[PDB]
This record gives sequence, C-alpha cells and structure tokens, in this order.
Amino acid sequence: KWDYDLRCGEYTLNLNEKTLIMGILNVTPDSFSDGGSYNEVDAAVRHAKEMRDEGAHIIDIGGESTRPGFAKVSVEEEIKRVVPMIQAVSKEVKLPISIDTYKAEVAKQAIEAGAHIINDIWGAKAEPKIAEVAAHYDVPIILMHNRDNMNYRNLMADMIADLYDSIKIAKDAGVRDENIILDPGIGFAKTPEQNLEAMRNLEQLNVLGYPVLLGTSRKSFIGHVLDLPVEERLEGTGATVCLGIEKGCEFVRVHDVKEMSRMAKMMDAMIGK
Amino acid sequence: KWDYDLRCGEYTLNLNEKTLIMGILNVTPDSFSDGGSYNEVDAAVRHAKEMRDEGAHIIDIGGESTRPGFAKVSVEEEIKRVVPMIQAVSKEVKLPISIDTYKAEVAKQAIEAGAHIINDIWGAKAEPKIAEVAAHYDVPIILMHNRDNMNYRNLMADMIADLYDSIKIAKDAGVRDENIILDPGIGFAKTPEQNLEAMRNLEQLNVLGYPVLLGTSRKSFIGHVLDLPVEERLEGTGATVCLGIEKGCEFVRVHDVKEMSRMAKMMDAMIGK
Repeated sequence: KWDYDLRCGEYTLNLNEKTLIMGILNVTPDSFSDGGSYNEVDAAVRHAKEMRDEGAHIIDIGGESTRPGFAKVSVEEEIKRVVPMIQAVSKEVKLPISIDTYKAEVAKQAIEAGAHIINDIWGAKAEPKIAEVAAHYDVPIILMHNRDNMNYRNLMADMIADLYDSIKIAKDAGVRDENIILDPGIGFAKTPEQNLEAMRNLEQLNVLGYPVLLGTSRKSFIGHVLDLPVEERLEGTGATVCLGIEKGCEFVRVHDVKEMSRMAKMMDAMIGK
Repeated sequence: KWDYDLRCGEYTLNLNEKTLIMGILNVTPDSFSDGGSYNEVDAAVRHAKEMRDEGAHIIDIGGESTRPGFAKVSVEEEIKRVVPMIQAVSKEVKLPISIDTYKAEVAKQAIEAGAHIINDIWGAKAEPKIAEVAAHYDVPIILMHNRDNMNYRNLMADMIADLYDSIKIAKDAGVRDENIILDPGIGFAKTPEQNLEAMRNLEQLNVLGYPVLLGTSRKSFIGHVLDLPVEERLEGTGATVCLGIEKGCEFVRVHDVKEMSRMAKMMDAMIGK
C-alpha cells in the first residue's frame, strides 16, 4: 500500500509491516525550576524507557502549552522545559521523537535538540511558519484537524476540506508529500456525537492519500459513552484503537502502551497487515 | 435489522439495541462428590452473580464433558454435576442460562432444570436428537461450526456449507428460524492461520440470515499471534471482540465480562448499534 518508508533521520519507519505505536510523554514540571531539573527530566527518561520496553515506536513529547493542560506560557519558557527533555530522551532512548507543538519556534528548537517529527494540533493554521520549519529540516509533520467554531454543514466533508487547507499550507511551504501525516483530531472542535460520527467514517480520510494517525487515548467522549472517569478508559480507548486500525490508520497515539501494543498486534494479524 | 426478539421463556433479548454478552461459567468440581455439593455450587452462583454485576446478559454453564477440558464422562455423571448448578444459578441470578453441551440428554435435563438456550459445539451433528429436544421446548439453539478433518477446499465457503448442513438438521427437526443462532467455531478444526482467515472474513456468515455469536475468549490462536500464556490474553481477546462486532456479530462469549462489556459498549456507540 505505501511505496515509501517514513524517513526520520537516523530512524526509518515501515508503514506496511505493523501499526505504529506513538507513546505519549507529558512533562511533569518541578516546583522550583523553569526546566531541565534532574527530577523532571529523569521522570521523562524513565517513562520513555518503559514505553520503549512495552512496544512504542515513537515517543511524543509535550510541554506545558500543549494538551492536556493548554497552559499560557511564552515561547522562551516553553523552550527551557522542552529542550532538556528532548536532549536526554533522544540520547538515552533509541526511538524517533515527536514534538507536540503548534508554535514554529518551539518546533525549530526541538528539532535542533534532537526531535524527528512535528506533531501540530492546529495543522499549520495557528502559525503557518511551522510548515517552513518542517520543510527546511525535511522532517515529517502531522497535521491535525482543528477549528475555532463547531458549525459543520457536513462533518466528514468539512473535516476533509479543512485538512486539505492544511495540506495546501504545508505543500506551499515546500513540505514533500512523503512528509505529511494527517490526524482527524478526535476530541477537538467536536461534540461527543460528532466524535462518534468521525470514528464511524474514519476510512473516508484515506481518499486524501496520506498516512493517518489516530489519537483517541483517554478522551472525554469515551467517558461520555461509558460514564467512566479518565483512569477507567483503557477498554474504551482499546475499542477506538481497534476500529481505527480496521479503518486503515497507520499510527495510534496512546498513553497505555503495553495494552494498546498487544491490541494493535492482534488487529494487524487479523486484517493481514 | 432484526424484526424479532430472542424469546427465552421469562426473558427477552433484543437483538438490535446492543451487543449481547455471554459470560462463561465452567464447573469447578469438588474432590469428594459427584456433584451438587455446597462448595462447588456456591462457587458457580458467586461467579454468575459477579458476571451479572459486570454486564453479562446470559450465563453459559458447562459441565466436565465440554470445553476446555473435554473429560470423558457418562451422561448420568454429567447430569449429577450440571443440574444442581443450573437449578441454583437460575433461581439466584435473573438472566437467561445457556447449557453448553452436544449431548441430547444433557440438554433435555438442563432445560428441565431451568436452562433457556442450548449451546452446541457440534451443531447437531454429534447427536442429531439435540435438535428434537430444542424443537420440543421451543428454545434457541447455537449451532457451532466444527469438523473431524481439516482439509478445506476454501475455508469460508466450506464453513458456510457445513453450517448450512447444521441448519438443515435443525429445521428438519422443527426448530423455528427465530430459534437458530450460528457460531463460526474459532479454535475448532482450524489451524492458527485458518482462525485468522475466519476472523478476517466473518461478515460472510451474515449471508445465511441468522444471528451470529463469536467465541474467541482466551483461545490459543491469540497466544500464537502474541506469544502470551492464557492468563495474558485479555487484550488479544478484546481485539477479536471489537472486530467481531464490527463485522456484525450479535453475541460474544467471554470470560472477562467487565472488560469486554466496556469494549462492546464503546464499539456499539461507534458503529451506531
């Protein structure tokens, strides 16, 4: 199905052999520092090593300004916390690293510090310069579906058009087709029922001809269906992962790496991936 | 999709609202009795109550002569162990009960003791009289795909023909169309790779026009794909359950009721069941 591999500097990800597992690493900030402190960075490194041992193929690193917390923090402050984490994790864990940011300067510094992939929740629409950064370093970029409003004429048709507007911003900046990945942005600018409709119709995203990453891990729409708190959504998340793989996704972005890796491996064998 | 409900005596199962969860109860025999002993029966009752509390819609009860153990035991001995369990569980737990047996006399005594459904791993081919029993009591019967040999010309085509031969045995005995359920018999008369092929093509079974039950829980083909022992197959089983629901199954037969109920409920909401 894919006539190329995802090239991530020193690493190469085959898109045909197996579903790729992206483990989520969120910063746990230390109370008396701006970043780079032993306890904070050691926590990150230890969690990245655990995710590696349980099946992760990519480690996704997020500072304070991104999900789930969305803290208002300047670029300078975000770089102080994020750069040390990327430096240590990239040296100590032999997997590609993704930087989860919509800010062009954060992405640039992150790539300089050793990151391999840009993961953008605004799909180059918040800061179009992130696509120039991506084109310059020749790195993969994930463009997520996102929106300021929630009035859809036709949810799936509108998502595809919005993602297309992202792809045009990326291409115009010189990002190569082989460096583009799409994400339906489940849990963003969508009601619970729109989240369910997007899951039901995910295979439609395949028509754009790019690899798709699914990120549903522990999201509130699962709690909504199940009536369960965030620490009790492992099974709900597993269901979304299985359906996503069935509908043709190439990556899943997950917190519970051990459990989701097993579920993905079983799915792969049944669908004949 | 279904223009009728499954009628189980005092209970009625709607086939359209949700995937139906069948919890597996296997006998744990007491060392100094033939059956009916407090410890043995109390264990059964307590496990049936736990499965009920975590989401089971049907309790499936199996004696020593059935899976997983396949002990060689006479009909008289099997009735001594199974009948007391059905009597206590049916009185104390308000759910339909399925008897897992291929023996016509076991099924008859089980129904007399309070069972509502016959679950036959030989699909009325081992003892054709089981279909006369089913027709007489007007109870649902599950006909599983099974075979003495393993030389398939075309696995799916052959499974459908074999299931059809079962349906003909049932109809000829007077079993009504609304009382027939089919099961692909994953883990029976199939190599690991044939088990994977059947999962991949499960939707083909829908052409026969009967409800389908899937029973994959903890099976060796999961261990084969994952390289994991029987107590570590929860995630592998969940994957089979999700794909099965996606491919249109109406029931799943599972050991891990709490976890599979959550996974089924999430799937139902995404597919729009």
